[PDB]
Amino acid sequence: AAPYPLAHPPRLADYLPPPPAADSAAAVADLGAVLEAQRLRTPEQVRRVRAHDQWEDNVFPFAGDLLGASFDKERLPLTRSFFNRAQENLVEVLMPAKKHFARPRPYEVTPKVKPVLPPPEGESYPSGHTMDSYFKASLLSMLVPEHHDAFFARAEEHAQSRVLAGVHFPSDLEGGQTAAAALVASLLADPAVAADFAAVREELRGALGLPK
Repeated sequence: AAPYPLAHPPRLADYLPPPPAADSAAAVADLGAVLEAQRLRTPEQVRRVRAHDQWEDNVFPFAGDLLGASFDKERLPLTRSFFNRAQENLVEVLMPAKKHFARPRPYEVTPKVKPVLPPPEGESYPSGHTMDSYFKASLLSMLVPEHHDAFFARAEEHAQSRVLAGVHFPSDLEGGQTAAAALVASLLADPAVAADFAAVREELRGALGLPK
């Protein structure tokens, strides 16, 4: 699916701080938090996080148990399109940011860190999974304000899952959170995108039989 033809997407580096410096107190807490999560994680927590999250219609698994059985991929063509197209806009701004900040992953600072997701090479900051999670919660909360907290608590479950997994530092989650906002604001300022989103609102609220 194709990104929305954004004219001026955000350069995330202008929106985020640098990650902690290797020698900083922040860097020690970051690794602490990742090691503490490794100690505490259970085999069932580890199994659940390794469950394959397919990327195509990922908003459906993200909020299906929150919204009803009415939230059907196959019954919501506009919603399903909008989320796949904006996902690719997410990926277009995220790649440059990762590459730019070039942060070493937890398990590249010490080999004490045994990641349980297949570990990528460097480019730890920001977390694109955290960015995508808060991105969906932000859009879904605009469309269905009635479940705002349920969406944002789900975004936090997904975000932490990456620390528990050992592929991200808490500060990586913090950068993904900030990035999601910049993207949502950039994207929804485009009037053709604002119009597709106004249509998604009618499809989705309609399907869940909600008013206004």
